[PDB]
Amino acid sequence: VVMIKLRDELGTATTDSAQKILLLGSGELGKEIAIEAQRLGVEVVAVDRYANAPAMQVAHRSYVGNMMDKDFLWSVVEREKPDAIIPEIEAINLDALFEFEKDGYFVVPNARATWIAMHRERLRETLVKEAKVPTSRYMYATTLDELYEACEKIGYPCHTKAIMSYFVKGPEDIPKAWEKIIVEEHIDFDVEVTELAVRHFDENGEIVTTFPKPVGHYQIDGDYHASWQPAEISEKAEREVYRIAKRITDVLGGLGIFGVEMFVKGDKVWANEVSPRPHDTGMVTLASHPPGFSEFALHLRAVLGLPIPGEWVDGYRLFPMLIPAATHVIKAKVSGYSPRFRGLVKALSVPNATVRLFGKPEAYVGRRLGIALAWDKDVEVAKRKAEMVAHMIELRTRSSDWHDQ
Amino acid sequence: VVMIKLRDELGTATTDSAQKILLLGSGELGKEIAIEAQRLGVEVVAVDRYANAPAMQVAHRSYVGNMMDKDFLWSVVEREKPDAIIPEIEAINLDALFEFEKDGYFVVPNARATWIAMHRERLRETLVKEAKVPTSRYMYATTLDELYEACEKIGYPCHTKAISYFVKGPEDIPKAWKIIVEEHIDFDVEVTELAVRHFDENGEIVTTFPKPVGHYQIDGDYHASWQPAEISEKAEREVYRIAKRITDVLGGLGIFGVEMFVKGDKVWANEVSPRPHDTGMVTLASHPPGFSEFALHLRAVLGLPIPGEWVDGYRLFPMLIPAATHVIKAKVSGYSPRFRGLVKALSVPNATVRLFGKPEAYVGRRLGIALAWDKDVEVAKRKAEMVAHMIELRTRSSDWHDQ
Repeated sequence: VVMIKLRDELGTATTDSAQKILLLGSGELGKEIAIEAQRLGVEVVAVDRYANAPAMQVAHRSYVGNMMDKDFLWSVVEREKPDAIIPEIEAINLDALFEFEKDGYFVVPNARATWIAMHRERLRETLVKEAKVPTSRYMYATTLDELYEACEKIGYPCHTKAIMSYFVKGPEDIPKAWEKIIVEEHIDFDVEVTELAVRHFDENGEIVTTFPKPVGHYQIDGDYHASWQPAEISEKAEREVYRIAKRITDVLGGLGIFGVEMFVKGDKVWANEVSPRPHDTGMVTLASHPPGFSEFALHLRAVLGLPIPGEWVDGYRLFPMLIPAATHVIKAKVSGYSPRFRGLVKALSVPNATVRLFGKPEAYVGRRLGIALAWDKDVEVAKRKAEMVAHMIELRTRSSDWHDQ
Repeated sequence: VVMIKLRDELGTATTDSAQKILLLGSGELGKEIAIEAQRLGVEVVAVDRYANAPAMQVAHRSYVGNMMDKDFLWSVVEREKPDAIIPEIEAINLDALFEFEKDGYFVVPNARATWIAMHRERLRETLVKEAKVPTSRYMYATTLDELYEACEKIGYPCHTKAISYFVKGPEDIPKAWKIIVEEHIDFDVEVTELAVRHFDENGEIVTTFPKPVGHYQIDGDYHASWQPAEISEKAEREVYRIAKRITDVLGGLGIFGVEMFVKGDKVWANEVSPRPHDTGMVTLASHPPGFSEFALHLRAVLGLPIPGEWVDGYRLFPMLIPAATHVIKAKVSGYSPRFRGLVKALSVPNATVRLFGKPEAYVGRRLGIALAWDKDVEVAKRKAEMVAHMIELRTRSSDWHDQ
């Protein structure tokens, strides 16, 4: 049960009255969290596997070590005694989180949630049995034999992925797609959406769930590429998105923002998966939500025990959107140290847009190095503008040549 | 003249390709400059007279020393070799700034501007003789005789101080006695115009104008500000006109806080600060993300472009939503400040607060702000004030005090 209570007070970072958050993972998402915390005078300690990670250039202090190493994490936690331990990624020692929580440290949203979302089978079963929400047809496969049976039964085209992926359209892709796989039925959906439901305290000290507008997005090879708010869906589906998300978060519990992933086709909605922490597609809220209220600020506030203003409408407590916006990733196509970006004269002259460069010290093929942010009364204009700003930018490394996209 | 040029590229903080700014003064204003710089992967070095000042907490590195000491500043500059030296306050060694500039370092907007704005009468002369913009009528006096002749021509009532007293009639002349005699202006509202000089897509310097910012000063200290100010379209255009003239003379790159008085359609230039101004914190909510006065200054001084919208010969900067701010002032002294009343304060819709992180308080110290937005500026003003006053302050060695 939530380790903390409604908070009415805050002290000052670097002094003895300070509240402190511990970020386990210091990528671009942890960075925005550290920024909101700094804007609130909250002490920030960032942790990750390499030095000068984005969040730690902004943090008061940082620690560098293997985050799958329980001893490392414990040394840090015992040294810092933070008000909140905030996982930014999945690759963190799960036992350590349970131990911190069991010892009285607030693990966001709770240890169990990170554990559940780690195992795809556990998650899907939790979604079906406990949350009782609709999902695409599916079945598991332990061996190539069970795989043939699964793909043949689900019917073609067919989605395949490991529990921790391939797209089979015919019996000939079955072998090429092959352990434990999840075979899913293909749904010709209108759009993929992330519902950024946040569990936080109301003035009575009870936990409520408020919902931001659904976030639309598309992924290039299982990697978020662009997102926008609000997703162009019908009101009926929108209410169904909030309903499914509520069931999911009600089961997960704790405090924090969730990235509930769903598929929308007309008025129909299927639940796919969920991450118990801020999600990359949610970066659009850096522009679509008003200041101090992006998914990062919402997450921070929620886990410190602070309130979040809402707006009740037909049984659901909603979080009002300020202006439609969209983002587009700036991915590296090269490796090397000291990245640099060009094409800013044209990229930064585009109205109602801007970019954010994460500060990652090094690049590898595919590493997200920043995003283009755009806003407009017409979400479709914003989307196109974000893509255009991102595409006007070229990246280079110390030991490589300029490349685009 | 401006020493850098249009910028098309940026490296990465903490690596050898990094661009780097040096903040001379690390209070709340430098803090937001530091935040936008971090969001652009720009390396930040924060400097001030005390440790863990707001901007240092956010910066990559910091230096602490007496900023009136030229040797100290030179040591930092020589060590860091920043792309931009951004003065946050006025109390900085001026010779030092001139020396940096002469040695090839880019002092924002330029050293001369900081020197002029610091010298009250030299600024007043610039405004009149060079900027050629309207200001309050004034004149000087060396002898009681001339004081009488001055007050007489200036009209009553009038203000008088030396290089003060308020004479309402020719009976206080002696009581009032180099002196300056400044007329009085019963203005409707005080406004700050945040003109920004930066490069355009063609590599040429333009000046773009955000909507005028309204505010009211309480004993020299600003208390509340808002955007847009409630003035006529004719006064608004005059504001842009006056600002353009003032900034054309100051030159350089960066944002300016041009202070003016508005009465109906009449506008008077009063003062100018060649750097982000505290009344401008309202842009943290009224302007779009990455475009508050702090990001505008940053982009400008790095030589990066800034989107604008031409309207009647003026390159304007569009506002996102009306907003307002209200200060959170300390009424006590001491270390390790803390704030309560957050359950109610942060439950108010369309508002939030920024707490600066200052490790210590003194009576009158600005410790944070309440921010509020709304389609109706009056509602925003009202809300910020309300949120600010719901907050109470305490120090390690003091009792709780309200606003």
